[PDB]
Amino acid sequence: GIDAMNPSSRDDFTEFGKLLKDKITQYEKSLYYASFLEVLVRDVCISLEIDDLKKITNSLTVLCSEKQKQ
Amino acid sequence: GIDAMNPSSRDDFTEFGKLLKDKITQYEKSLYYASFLEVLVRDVCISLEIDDLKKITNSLTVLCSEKQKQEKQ
Repeated sequence: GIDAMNPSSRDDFTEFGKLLKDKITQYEKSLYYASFLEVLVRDVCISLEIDDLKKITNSLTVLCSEKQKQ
Repeated sequence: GIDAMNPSSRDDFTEFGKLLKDKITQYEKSLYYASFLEVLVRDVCISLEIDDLKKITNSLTVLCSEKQKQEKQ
């Protein structure tokens, strides 16, 4: 699925993200998962506009708040 | 070979990360890319505990501020 996929439409990206989610999150309990993600997340976000970058950080901060609430 | 990769070792995860980065960043200019990443980043981080989540958030907040600095300059 992932290697061959070539997304351009909105629905393609939704699918691309779902496959990527499914693949990556298999490894969520690996001792290396968090250090892996730290590298990957920054890497895939480096080209983003400051505004787009800020949306992602705010969402993770919301996520972090929900976790502190839980 | 992202789909077939089955990482275990730290180096496995380094290689897995590189493949993932190379594939995903091909689509950087898509008008859907930011939206796609907002969903993917949340999806991959949702199970993390707080301190893991904090390290990712800080790397992005530092990145943001460093992008601001360079534009300003």
